[PDB]
Amino acid sequence: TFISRFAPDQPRKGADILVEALERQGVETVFAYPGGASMEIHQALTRSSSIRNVLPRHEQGGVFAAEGYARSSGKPGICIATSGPGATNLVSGLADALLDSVPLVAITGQVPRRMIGTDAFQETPIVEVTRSITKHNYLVMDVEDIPRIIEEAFFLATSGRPGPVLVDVPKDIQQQLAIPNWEQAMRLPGYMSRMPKPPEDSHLEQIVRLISESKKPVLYVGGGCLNSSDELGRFVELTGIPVASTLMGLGSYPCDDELSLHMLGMHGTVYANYAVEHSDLLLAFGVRFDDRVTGKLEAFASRAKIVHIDIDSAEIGKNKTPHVSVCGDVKLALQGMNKVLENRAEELKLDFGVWRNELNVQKQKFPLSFKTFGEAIPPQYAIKVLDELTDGKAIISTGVGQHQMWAAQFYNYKKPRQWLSSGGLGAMGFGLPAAIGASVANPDAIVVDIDGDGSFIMNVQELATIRVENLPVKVLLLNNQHLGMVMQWEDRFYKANRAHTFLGDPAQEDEIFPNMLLFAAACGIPAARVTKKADLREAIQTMLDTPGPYLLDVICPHQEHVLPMIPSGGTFNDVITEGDGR
Amino acid sequence: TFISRFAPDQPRKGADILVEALERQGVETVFAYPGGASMEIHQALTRSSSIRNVLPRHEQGGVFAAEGYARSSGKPGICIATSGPGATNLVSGLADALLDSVPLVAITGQVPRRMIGTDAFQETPIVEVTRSITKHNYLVMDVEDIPRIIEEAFFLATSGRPGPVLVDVPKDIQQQLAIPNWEQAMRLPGYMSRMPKPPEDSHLEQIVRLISESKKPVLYVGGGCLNSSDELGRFVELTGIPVASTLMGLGSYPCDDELSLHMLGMHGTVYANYAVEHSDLLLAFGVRFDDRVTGKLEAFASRAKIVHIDIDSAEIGKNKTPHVSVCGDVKLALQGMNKVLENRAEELKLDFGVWRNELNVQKQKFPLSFKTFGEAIPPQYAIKVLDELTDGKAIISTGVGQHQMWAAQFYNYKKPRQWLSSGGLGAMGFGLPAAIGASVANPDAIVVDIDGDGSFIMNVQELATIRVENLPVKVLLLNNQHLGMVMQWEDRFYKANRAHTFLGDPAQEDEIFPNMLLFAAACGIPAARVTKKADLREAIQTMLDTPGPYLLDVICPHQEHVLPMIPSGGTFNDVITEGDGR
Amino acid sequence: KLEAFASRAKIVHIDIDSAEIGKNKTPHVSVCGDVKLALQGMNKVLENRAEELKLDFGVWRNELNVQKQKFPLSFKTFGEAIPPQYAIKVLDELTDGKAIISTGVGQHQMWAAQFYNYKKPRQWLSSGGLGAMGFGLPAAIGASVANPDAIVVDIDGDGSFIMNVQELATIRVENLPVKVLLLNNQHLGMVMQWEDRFYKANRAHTFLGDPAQEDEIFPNMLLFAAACGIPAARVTKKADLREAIQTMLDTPGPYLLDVICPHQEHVLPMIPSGGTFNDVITEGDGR
Ligand SMILES: Cc1cc2nc3c(=O)[nH]c(=O)nc-3n(C[C@H](O)[C@H](O)[C@H](O)COP(=O)(O)OP(=O)(O)OC[C@H]3O[C@@H](n4cnc5c(N)ncnc54)[C@H](O)[C@@H]3O)c2cc1C
Ligand SMILES: Cc1cc2nc3c(=O)[nH]c(=O)nc-3n(C[C@H](O)[C@H](O)[C@H](O)COP(=O)(O)OP(=O)(O)OC[C@H]3O[C@@H](n4cnc5c(N)ncnc54)[C@H](O)[C@@H]3O)c2cc1C
Ligand SMILES: COc1cnc(OC)n2nc(NS(=O)(=O)c3c(OCC(F)F)cccc3C(F)(F)F)nc12
Ligand SMILES: COc1cnc(OC)n2nc(NS(=O)(=O)c3c(OCC(F)F)cccc3C(F)(F)F)nc12
Ligand SMILES: C/C(NCc1cnc(C)nc1N)=C(/S)CCOP(=O)([O-])OP(=O)([O-])O
Ligand SMILES: C/C(NCc1cnc(C)nc1N)=C(/S)CCOP(=O)([O-])OP(=O)([O-])O
Ligand SMILES: C/C(NCc1cnc(C)nc1N)=C(/S)CCOP(=O)([O-])OP(=O)([O-])O
Ligand SMILES: [K+]
Ligand SMILES: [Mg+2]
Ligand SMILES: [Mg+2]
Ligand SMILES: [Mg+2]
Repeated sequence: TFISRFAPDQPRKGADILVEALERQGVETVFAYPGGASMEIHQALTRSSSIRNVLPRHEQGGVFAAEGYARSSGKPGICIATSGPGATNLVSGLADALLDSVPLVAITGQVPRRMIGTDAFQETPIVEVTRSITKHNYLVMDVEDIPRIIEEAFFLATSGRPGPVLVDVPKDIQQQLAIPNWEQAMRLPGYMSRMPKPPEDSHLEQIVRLISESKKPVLYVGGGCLNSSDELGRFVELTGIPVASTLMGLGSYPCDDELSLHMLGMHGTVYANYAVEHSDLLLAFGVRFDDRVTGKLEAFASRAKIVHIDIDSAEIGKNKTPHVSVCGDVKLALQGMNKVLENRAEELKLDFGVWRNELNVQKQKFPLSFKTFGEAIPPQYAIKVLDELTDGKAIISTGVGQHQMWAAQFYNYKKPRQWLSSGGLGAMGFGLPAAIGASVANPDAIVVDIDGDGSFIMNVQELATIRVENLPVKVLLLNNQHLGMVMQWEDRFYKANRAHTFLGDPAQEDEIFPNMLLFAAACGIPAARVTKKADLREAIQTMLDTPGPYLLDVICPHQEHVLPMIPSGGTFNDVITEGDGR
Repeated sequence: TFISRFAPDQPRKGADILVEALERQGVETVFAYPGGASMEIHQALTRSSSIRNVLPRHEQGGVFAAEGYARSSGKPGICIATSGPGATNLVSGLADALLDSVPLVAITGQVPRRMIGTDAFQETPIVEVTRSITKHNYLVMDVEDIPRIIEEAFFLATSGRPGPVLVDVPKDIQQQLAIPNWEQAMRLPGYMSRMPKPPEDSHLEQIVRLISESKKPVLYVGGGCLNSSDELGRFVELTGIPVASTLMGLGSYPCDDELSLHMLGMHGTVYANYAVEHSDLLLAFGVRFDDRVTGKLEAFASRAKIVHIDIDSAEIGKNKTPHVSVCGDVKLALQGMNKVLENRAEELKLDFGVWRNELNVQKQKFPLSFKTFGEAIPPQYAIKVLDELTDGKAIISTGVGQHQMWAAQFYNYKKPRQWLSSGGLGAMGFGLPAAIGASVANPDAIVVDIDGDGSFIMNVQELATIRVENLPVKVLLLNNQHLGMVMQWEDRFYKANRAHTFLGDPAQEDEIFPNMLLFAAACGIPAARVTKKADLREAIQTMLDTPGPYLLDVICPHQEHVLPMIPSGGTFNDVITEGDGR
Repeated sequence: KLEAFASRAKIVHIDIDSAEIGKNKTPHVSVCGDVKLALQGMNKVLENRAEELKLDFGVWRNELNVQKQKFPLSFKTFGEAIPPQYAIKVLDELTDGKAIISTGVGQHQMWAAQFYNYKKPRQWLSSGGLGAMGFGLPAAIGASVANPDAIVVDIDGDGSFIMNVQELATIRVENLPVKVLLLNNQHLGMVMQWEDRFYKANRAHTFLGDPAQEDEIFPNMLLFAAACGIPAARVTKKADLREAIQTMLDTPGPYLLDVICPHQEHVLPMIPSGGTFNDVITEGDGR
């Protein structure tokens, strides 16, 4: 039973109705940056005793923090911005959350209703702008619609395939006095009618039948499995089927487990990609068959019967036509299959030991590898040390680039929602704000942002947010003085012709630039730089043991390349396993 | 006669066609940040010997720098970004350029054509997203359309009412080989048919007639006059009509001149707003009657005959119905009127000396004022000192907030395009990147970013750009540890109830946070902090005299309020002339 | 009701539009491609493994034949009044089921679909998804131009026919041998039927005749045809129906046959909107 700060017969501002609407949704944390059009909302926020605001230093920081909050908790992330320049600063985050299917509710202030469409002060047609990059959005046109729209926004953001919903609120609506009705019905008849029913037995038994008739089965798991760890784990025990994971699915199945093939795809392991290439049964759970994984579609799992379980019917049969499919929650599908597999266990007698041994040979022949040059720090090694010292239990957020791939390759995530990374949109500047949100959502957790120098500086202003909010965010900065991933493609495909990928100062090219230590010092955050591999272990240990925020600048040779690599639109036979920029 | 790096019969990449297309438009500088979808374009850029790239550290920095480049030169600003997160980072800048009518061409890389609309890697429907916040945009669907589209983009961006044009270029188009045709006709029959004809004599004589019959005429000039300084100056000599300017029009008429009423509007001078209030003739040249200027429309110039000259017919009669209007270039209208006024000078005998004296009384009674508390630095004073030491000849860019208004109030701009400020959208983070573009466009000019602490930190990463590019950008940081303008409205209208407007660290609230000096030190930029008014003069002098970039952290009491202030939607009788947060 | 539709079946869906596969119902097996090619592929397999598969659904087929015998398509004959269902059956017989048939929308459309045995595809031309009245006569025009040697008949309703009656002029001028079998019930029949079943027969603007002369056929469609120089006739008695249709077919060039039908007829069977097989209505009319 919810307790309002207002009397049931007492009129109050629309802004106070909106904040209470958030409280009734169970919101405990928002990331709000004030402005003229959203002042009333911020005033109402101070009157709330249950909602905490984390003030960012940039609204892109705000929305990325809401993302990190969401990805690390499974709860909706909430960001708030003013009209115009505030709203437009959210755009990258909205698109990011849509492509990665992250539950997010964004609230934007708007100019008074009568002035909409008149090029007014700080006016942006944000509903128009963000229509194609949100799951849904709203323009609130009456104070009385606030309770319903807020309820629908949270419902849409969190149900089905999760995604961002934006709610645009005119200033005069925030100022209008009214008595809210909290017991109004949502108006989503179309959406509700298309919500998948629980998986039917006929389809699940079809899958179990294929499993018993296969000899080379492979699990292909992704972001859709993040809430299905126990079920998936149970499924693997009952079948003995090896697990290949997408970038978004890392940790759904324990990466340190023997049955784990780790990540597949463009920079996936040789043995994971091998498994899919030679499989006769592909169990695609919570994945969307993106070309970063599949490469050339006709060659992808070309000899396999494909099972696809997705909660979004639009994804099933999009890029590849499955032999068997289930449109529904993979969590429920796993539960259903686990019961069948258990009851018929002594009848099925599942044993893919020969297939598994074939894959273990591939693990031995072509494991993840890196080269150590003198006392220079291998970025791959730095992440391995982090894994060891944190016992693989840390929450890891990243930027985008080489360091992102290495963070995905050389850290064995034991649970889902440890791994926070922009996959679909691949937005630089994501790491630090996402770590902020994750730390607020998980106050007792070890939170580390494994960032690149290009990515880190993009939202470096959020260091101020970290200090002021006293968040124990660790920054493991893999510093190669380059836009590394672009540099790598220049090396492989453009004869190493540099086109604006160097991030240092050419007038002093053998000096580390900028000095990231001083960025941290500016915000009262303790920091250090390590250059020799021998000192790396103690340096990381110091970062972890030092209470509160900490920045470790890890200097790395820039000639490193991410391996293996399947070229764009290529096949498994095109995989590159050696070479760098030396 | 243009000289290509390719033979007329030699096929070459679409990316090389695009870069040459820019060269043929006379482009000398671009602000490009590389990514996968735009790699080919960046490779082609290195093959150009005439185009310089300034690599930003954030694409918002890139587009804001292109804006500063444009606003300070009158040339189109050119920014380039990759697909997805690169493109979405341009959005605030695009909207900003549209609202302030700034000529800008933005080029974005895009996923291969066949993959458009499939939620591909780093894909954003950027043409959809930016349709309502650009003057026009394009999705290039064939390599052969590149020369025409680039020509149309520059034409549309610079002709009529200037604005941003975005061109989206799929990667496969950049890679396609072709032989370009540079002599193809533009396809803009509708736009060209609506281009205003040169002002007719009948309309200009109508205006001169009203001037000779008026006794209290006031000039109301804005951004549309930025290329009409000589003509407007000549016009004022021939008529003796006092000049009131918008935020966007500052410097069109010399602010230090006796006939200058400086800025009108919400934070305009009392005497400027007085003039408009009691005028019987309002000469609105290159303005759009925005409510920041007009307040309550029915009360604005309520007793005046209104003359409106605008190049955009959609602006004429929008918010206020003029008695006389000219749809055309105000530059040409001024030239036409100046000839008439000169030939009939001894016949007209124009003399508004009585009106001017009435306004001078208002200047004496209610001038721009500020209060000095002990040895604390008045932000208003700091700008006045800057004015004196630079002889009012510096290029000034700003952020948004109190410091922006003071930079507009207490600096006497002698020429147009000295003043670079986000007016319509009012985007924080604009100042530093805009100064970057202005410095590149004007290498010999004194360029100063008058920034707020909230605004400055938003794009603080561009300090790296400044050092690497060796730009002599000066930063005058007015530091009040607050989101000042929001704080002011909290004081006036919300009983000083703070709602997330403090930018320092509450755990050490009497320490300056962050330490902006260390942000500068991180990027090898010399810096200093001044706290006492007595030291302020030498500190600013040191900033100016020190070669290269420099940051001056000016500590200001936060209780300062911007005055005068006409409340939102208010009238001249509602003007606030005293009070602060003390 | 989807949940009840084929509720105990494994579903195979072959469609050339991937957006259709898994839209309303999730198939156990699917093929996204040309069904023509899928059939060719399966036919080769079925032929090569014929003696191995030994397919025989004779028991199932017999179960369905019992249903054919118990519940066939049926209609009732009242005195000498013309059953619209019968009129279409006679047309089927006299054209040997080889005619191109276009229709309007309504009761006559359903009867044209129920009581004519189409032997080949593209004989049946009817607006299904949108269900647009006025489609029949112009569609017959296009079909006749495309198929100059074919028997083309527009089985139309009086409401549907008058909507694009102006195309009679097109038919004469272009000299198209378009036959019009007009099933005339003086009503918007299908709407009238739903009024009877679900609104206690409360008429809401479904009568198309003249209330000032309600037992006169209005309008006189014969004169519409005469206006465009098209020979026409009206038949009212079931006994005269056979010769009348024969005359329409044997008369060279365009021809209009106005077939007067009792309006109380209902299209049967009927499964109510969003209903199940257990809800099927097999008897009743507007009498
Ligand atoms: C530089 C870079 C390199 C990359 N290289 C790789 C690589 O080598 N390998 C790789 O894997 N990725 C790589 N990516 C990431 C890639 O672009 C995609 O982000 C990712 O591969 C897609 O993840 P996904 O297939 O699991 O689908 P997701 O984006 O995680 O979407 C989840 C899918 O499951 C469905 N779903 C959601 N919830 C449920 C549920 N409860 N039940 C059933 N279904 C559900 C959703 O509808 C959706 O279809 C890279 C990214 C970058 C930036
Ligand atoms: C915090 C803040 C406070 C502000 N307060 C004020 C204030 O007190 N006073 C104030 O003035 N502004 C203020 N503004 C700015 C305000 O929001 C607008 O940006 C500005 O007032 C509008 O400028 P403008 O009227 O000159 O039109 P512009 O935006 O500069 O547009 C130019 C107009 O002239 C036309 N034009 C362009 N070229 C030509 C040509 N060659 N010939 C003829 N016509 C042409 C265009 O079509 C357009 O209509 C403030 C902004 C902020 C962020
Ligand atoms: C320079 O104008 C503002 C400066 N600082 C502000 O908050 C710290 N505000 N807040 C407002 N609100 S507003 O005046 O009612 C208004 C506005 O005024 C319309 C009024 F007629 F109601 C028009 C467009 C936008 C806004 C906005 F978004 F800023 F709210 N205007 C300013
Ligand atoms: C992880 O993928 C990339 C990493 N780094 C890159 O440049 C440094 N690129 N560049 C690409 N180009 S791409 O592979 O042809 C491609 C792409 O591949 C389609 C291919 F089948 F042609 C699909 C969507 C976007 C892109 C993009 F935008 F990145 F170009 N992909 C990557
Ligand atoms: C430029 C670019 N990608 C294009 C790009 C541009 N801009 C944004 C906002 N996002 C992306 N992904 C990368 S991955 C460079 C990353 O450099 P880094 O942050 O230092 O990481 P690393 O050097 O390890 O590759
Ligand atoms: C929050 C805000 N405005 C809302 C806002 C939010 N976000 C953006 C990107 N732009 C704007 N205009 C202002 S003006 C605060 C400015 O603080 P400041 O940069 O330190 O300048 P000052 O303190 O002088 O007002
Ligand atoms: C009004 C209506 N349907 C709604 C309607 C309205 N308007 C158009 C253009 N199309 C349709 N389908 C029908 S089916 C009445 C048909 O009357 P009819 O042409 O004489 O055929 P019949 O009486 O056999 O049902
Ligand atoms: K930033
Ligand atoms: Mg790097
Ligand atoms: Mg401030
Ligand atoms: Mg009828």
